[PDB]
Amino acid sequence: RFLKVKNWETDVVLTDTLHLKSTLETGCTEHICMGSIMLPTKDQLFPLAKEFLDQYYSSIKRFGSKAHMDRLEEVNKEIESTSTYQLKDTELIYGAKHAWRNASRCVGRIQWSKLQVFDARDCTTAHGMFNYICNHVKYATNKGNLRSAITIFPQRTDGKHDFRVWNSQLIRYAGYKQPDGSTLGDPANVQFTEICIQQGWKAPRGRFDVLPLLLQANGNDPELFQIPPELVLEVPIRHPKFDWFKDLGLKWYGLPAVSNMLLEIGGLEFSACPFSGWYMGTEIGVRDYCDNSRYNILEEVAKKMDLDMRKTSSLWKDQALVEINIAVLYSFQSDKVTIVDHHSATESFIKHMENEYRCRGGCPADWVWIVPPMSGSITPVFHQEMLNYRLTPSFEYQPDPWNTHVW
Amino acid sequence: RFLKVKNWETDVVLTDTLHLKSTLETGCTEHICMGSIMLPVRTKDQLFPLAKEFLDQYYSSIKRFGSKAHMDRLEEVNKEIESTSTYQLKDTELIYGAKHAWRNASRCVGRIQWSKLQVFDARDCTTAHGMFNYICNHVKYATNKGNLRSAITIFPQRTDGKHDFRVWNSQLIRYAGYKQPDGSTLGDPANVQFTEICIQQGWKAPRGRFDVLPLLLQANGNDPELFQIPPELVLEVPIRHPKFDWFKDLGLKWYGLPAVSNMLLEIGGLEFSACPFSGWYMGTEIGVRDYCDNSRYNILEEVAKKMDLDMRKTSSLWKDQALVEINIAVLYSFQSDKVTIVDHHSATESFIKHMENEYRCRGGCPADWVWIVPPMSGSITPVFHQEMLNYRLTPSFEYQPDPWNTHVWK
Ligand code: HEM
Ligand code: HEM
Ligand SMILES: C[C@H](O)[C@H](O)[C@H]1CNc2nc(N)[nH]c(=O)c2N1
Ligand SMILES: C[C@H](O)[C@H](O)[C@H]1CNc2nc(N)[nH]c(=O)c2N1
Ligand SMILES: C=CC/[NH+]=C(/N)NCCC[C@H](N)C(=O)O
Ligand SMILES: C=CC/[NH+]=C(/N)NCCC[C@H](N)C(=O)O
Ligand SMILES: [Zn+2]
Repeated sequence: RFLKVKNWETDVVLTDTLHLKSTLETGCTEHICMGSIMLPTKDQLFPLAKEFLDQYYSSIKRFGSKAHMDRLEEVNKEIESTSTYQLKDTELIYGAKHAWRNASRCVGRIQWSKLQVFDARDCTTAHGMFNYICNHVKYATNKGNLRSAITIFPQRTDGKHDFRVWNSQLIRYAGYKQPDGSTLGDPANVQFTEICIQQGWKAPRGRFDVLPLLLQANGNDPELFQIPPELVLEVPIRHPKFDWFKDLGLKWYGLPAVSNMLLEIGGLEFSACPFSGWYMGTEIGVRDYCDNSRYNILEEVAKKMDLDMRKTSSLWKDQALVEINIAVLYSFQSDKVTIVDHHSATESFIKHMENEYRCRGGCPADWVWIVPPMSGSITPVFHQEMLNYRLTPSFEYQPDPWNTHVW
Repeated sequence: RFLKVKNWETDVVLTDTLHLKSTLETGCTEHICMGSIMLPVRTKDQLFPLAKEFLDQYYSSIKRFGSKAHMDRLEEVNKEIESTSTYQLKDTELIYGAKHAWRNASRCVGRIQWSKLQVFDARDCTTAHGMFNYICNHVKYATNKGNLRSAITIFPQRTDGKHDFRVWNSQLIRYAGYKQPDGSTLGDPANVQFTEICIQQGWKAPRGRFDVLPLLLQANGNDPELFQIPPELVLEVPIRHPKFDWFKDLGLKWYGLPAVSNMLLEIGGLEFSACPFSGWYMGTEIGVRDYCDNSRYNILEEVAKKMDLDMRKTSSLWKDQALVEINIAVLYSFQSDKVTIVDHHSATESFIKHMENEYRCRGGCPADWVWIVPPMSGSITPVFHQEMLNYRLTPSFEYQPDPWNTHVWK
């Protein structure tokens, strides 16, 4: 099978054959596309394991070898008597780097292979989980020069001894809903912040309060911990020309670390696998700062810019939005903290994508997510057609822990 | 069957039941999504069900489903197809279909105006000159001295596919593109090929930067012909900035009437290969794509340079900065000349409203997110945060091969 993909800005056409190895569903059918929808056992386990192992050995150029077969049999036997199996270190690294390589919503996959993997499978407690996480945060932050990483905790067994990190990200500001009706801090975390207070945390009720980690180990009740403040690198936001900007009182954290997702390798599930890399400007300046549902800072910034906010046709929101992002990129670069803008990031992804086609025969990509939330059509990925499909190993969403935990 | 669509900025949830009446394919499977792909002679036995389908709709809409009138027509059409292999739509039905083809345009963010559409029955047309007259009347009614009106002119429906009527230009009004030996491209790159066909056909290009192309009309399947739209009929707008008095010196202007002319309109199985339609522009179309697309007028460098911004490193966002101003200029100029135009903020907000309405009244509103969301400031418009369901419903506007790649010259 061959599927064509054209870039209408360079006319370059690529052929996709990788989609043939697609396994899971998309949510779409022949009668309806759901492209813009946020989120649509022993016998089960062995095929998946086999599939994975074949992939691995095929990648190392030992497909069929005795080694291959031995492992193939070893795993089989193991699943036969234990109802599961453990991944050799090498396969875990591959498994992880590849779940990334397949993240159809990640624009920065050009860096997929350069990933630091921390095997946290020997962990057994929340305190243990806390030591690991602290080590991960430190390695990755690296004094401003970020490095990609992921710490993987014990894999699921019976689902009743699940390891979970209740935060959505290792680092995020608390959200407090006032009687006033408004919301202080990050609206997006209002619920979680509540659960922290409810568990004991003592909220400083500030605008940018670094939430506490709520770690759950072996299925037991989650415990709270405070990331060592000296480990949380933050950048104060200032404009390269608006000296009044700094008076906005804006700051953000430099380490983006998604922690609420689930990593699947060879049929195995890792309900706790925090991973970090680095930010693309717009993430903070466009979505976090300007989304109506977040810090919603357009009004202010505009006012302080003295623009005709009387009529929408003045594009005051557009003018402000560009300035707010200049500031973000400016700040980070000035404090020498890693960060990439939407122009570089997207250009990169195009090269990567081009490489992925020649080397792998494709690159699953979710356009709705790859294209930045600003200046869309002036980034090359806008004019780039993309095919979306799911490949394992993979990163998946999973129910919020509080909505499923048997206390 | 019920499908839920959520808006993550308001938490509003809508239920789609209209997708159930979806007919055609999307290009998507359960295994692969092609949402971001540009574009993934009927028999007589195929025709009737379609006609029946259509007629049932039409009548169900006027609250006359099953009536005698309903049945007679159903029988009348069946009989006609039986003896002629096709069938003429009654005036009332043609209007219904056109309005609904637009109503179903999943890629249209301006569908809130779907019902307010002027239909021009050009089915009695028979020659290129004839089409020329018709198109002039359409341009004039539509422009309306600057206060634009939606309209569509419908020419003879296809029959044997050898007597097709076609409008070769993609939009009734468009600037010519000329490729120079230099390697560069003068005017609109997007039209280079079509411009050539025009010159090759007899047109005498002024070889300027904003030359209004000539119409190339094909009637009854005969070779296309040339015509110049009456200048006094082509309303144009010179672009200038509300604060940059050096802007005007950029030498930019654009036509006020956006009028697509290369699509095909399907009503009750019948195919209309020539059905030019026009409405009005959303700023970003000109301001972002036509001016700033790399493969278009590519004016970012200039606007940036004259704005004197740091173009050394991308992280200074000079492009983002220049673009906004350029869009400011387009909206400004158009408002100054009292030429209808809408900004991406107003248009998208309206669409959300129209979309919600459509769910309550119709039970869905097929929409292509990849196309609805503006090419700039994407997330600060409501539609970005809006989930959408894409599916095809007829009547409809479809794409069709370029006529120069299919015509059997005489
Ligand atoms: C090197 C720096 C990286 C950059 C610049 C980058 C950039 C992005 C961006 C812009 C998003 C969308 C974020 C959002 O809108 O919420 C994203 C999502 C994603 N990235 Fe990357 N990424 C990087 C590293 C990583 C790493 C290290 C992994 C995996 C090991 C990865 C996995 C993902 C996943 C799972 C998603 C989708 C999350 C979701 O569905 O919400 N990324 N990335
Ligand atoms: C009232 C003014 C209107 C506005 C502001 C509006 C706006 C839009 C915009 C912004 C696009 C995308 C353009 C592009 O990116 O190339 C579009 C596409 C579309 N609109 Fe509208 N529209 C209007 C009137 C109409 C009318 C009157 C019809 C039909 C009678 C219609 C049918 C469609 C169709 C068929 C498409 C997709 C065309 C394609 O696939 O290339 N629109 N509209
Ligand atoms: C409704 C729509 O799916 C939603 O707004 C999506 C669109 N694209 C996105 N793209 C990225 N990168 N991140 C997001 O959170 C979203 N939100
Ligand atoms: C490749 C991708 O499908 C293509 O660039 C699409 C995206 N969205 C669009 N949206 C609109 N309105 N118009 C376009 O031409 C496009 N181009
Ligand atoms: C964990 C590394 C992924 N890299 C990222 N740049 N972002 C992940 C999501 C971050 C989220 N969009 C935010 O603004 O906080
Ligand atoms: C014909 C009416 C459709 N309404 C529109 N606003 N646009 C149609 C496409 C015009 C195209 N985007 C352009 O810039 O030339
Ligand atoms: Zn799809």
